[PDB]
Amino acid sequence: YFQGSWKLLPEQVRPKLPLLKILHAAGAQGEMFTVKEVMHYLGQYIMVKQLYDQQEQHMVYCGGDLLGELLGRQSFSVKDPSPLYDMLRKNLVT
Ligand SMILES: [Mg+2]
Ligand SMILES: [Mg+2]
Repeated sequence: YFQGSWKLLPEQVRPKLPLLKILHAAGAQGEMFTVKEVMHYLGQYIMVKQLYDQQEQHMVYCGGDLLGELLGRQSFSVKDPSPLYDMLRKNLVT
């Protein structure tokens, strides 16, 4: 089930503004986060916006959500998370 599998994902930083707005939408406050915190609020955002497939809860259908605009994706799988990590490398600054 979604948060269970989300928690299994592999990977202090100031998110760029498009990502920051997504994190604030998920209940995050301020601008300075650990990667652990960033991943946690991304999961919370995905859960409150119900972007995951009820049937296939590793699939996130993020298209025509600002998260899909940010990722440049219609979708990603938590089983093949490379596109999320591509966006995180572009959108977290030390
Ligand atoms: Mg702060
Ligand atoms: Mg979590």
